[PDB]
Amino acid sequence: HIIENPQYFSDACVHHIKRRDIVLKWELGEGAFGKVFLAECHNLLPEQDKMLVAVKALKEASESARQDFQREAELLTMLQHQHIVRFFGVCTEGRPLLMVFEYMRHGDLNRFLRSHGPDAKLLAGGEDVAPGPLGLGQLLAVASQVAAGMVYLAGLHFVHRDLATRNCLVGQGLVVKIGDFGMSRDIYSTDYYRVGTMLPIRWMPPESILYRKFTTESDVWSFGVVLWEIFTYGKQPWYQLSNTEAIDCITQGRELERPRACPPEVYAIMRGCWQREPQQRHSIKDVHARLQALAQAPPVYL
Ligand SMILES: Cc1cc(C(=O)NC(C)(C)C)cc(C#Cc2ccc3c4c(oc3c2)C(C)(C)c2cc(NS(C)(=O)=O)ccc2C4=O)n1
Repeated sequence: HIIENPQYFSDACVHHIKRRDIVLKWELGEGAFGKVFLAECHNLLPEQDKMLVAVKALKEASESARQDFQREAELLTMLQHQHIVRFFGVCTEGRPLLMVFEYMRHGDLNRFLRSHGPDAKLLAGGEDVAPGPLGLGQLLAVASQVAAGMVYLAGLHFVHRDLATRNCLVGQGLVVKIGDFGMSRDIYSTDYYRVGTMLPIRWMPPESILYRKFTTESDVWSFGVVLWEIFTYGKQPWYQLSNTEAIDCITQGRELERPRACPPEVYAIMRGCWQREPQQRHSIKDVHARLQALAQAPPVYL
């Protein structure tokens, strides 16, 4: 293989994990192009010679696929922060290619929210969470932490483009962190519009649908929808409507209704996120600060 293009040396110090140090216990989740496993990982952290981790096994077929894998591994090494799920490294030794993340006890935020909702067919609960509905303060803490993660991404001129509760993870003590899923889980497929391309239509603003534009202000719109998700306990936006009908709502300026468990003060934040003009939307810092204020002193609501 010979060099015939500009070569950029500069790179992220991506941590490589030996495959022998990863011990797969069992499958946690599955998608069309990947699996998530629970695993024990040796020699990863000090004085914690053994620890539980979430291991993504990704089916990267082409050379282009493995380039995307390396590109992503590079970005996640750079983007490490407090409300972003912790990425420990990769295993490109053999096949499949693995990405190692921290174990988040309660899984993704959508499934978590659904399991604590009023319409939950079974009660989910543990040592850290009470079965059934969460507190208003707990709901605000969740949103506030997600917002905090978005502040950091916006600071680095970085757009998620698929900000939704399904891509947020929930750990012990109800610590919420932003992650992502490229594996196309069969559980969250109706959340994406398919033609020929996969678009999270119901979470996307007018400018993305109409003009194909995505900025940090588009993530603010998407966060407003996450806020709606949280206060409906993981219900799908426009759940009655089809993908095209939902596109009609967003492009005609028809907004999501105030949830049953949502105070007007919290709905005002959502409405602020859903301004048609991106420049007219509140900054993610301003949204975060307002959520954090409300989390310290939750409003009274019936
Ligand atoms: C490419 C990529 C980018 C990023 C990322 O930061 N992007 C930015 C920086 C935000 C843009 C993040 C990621 C990831 C990840 C990740 C990390 C941990 C987990 C876990 C799970 O899924 C996970 C995914 C599932 C949901 C599968 C799980 C289910 C359980 N189910 S249960 C209660 O036991 O029934 C238990 C635990 C977990 C779990 O820990 N990937």
